[PDB]
Amino acid sequence: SWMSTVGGNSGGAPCVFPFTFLGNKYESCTSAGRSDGKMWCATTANYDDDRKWGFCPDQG
Repeated sequence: SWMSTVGGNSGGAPCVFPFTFLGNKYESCTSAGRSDGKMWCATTANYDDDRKWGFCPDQG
């Protein structure tokens, strides 16, 4: 990916795909756990454990 994160709380850590959130494997960004609109990505292989996340990069 070579992409740092925004949002979240990683501080600019690359999204690790596929990342599993709340039971599902995410190969792309997600809006899971969010009821706003900003999509994010986990910065760890298994989010359920590490729970380290960050918003999705350029979605262009």
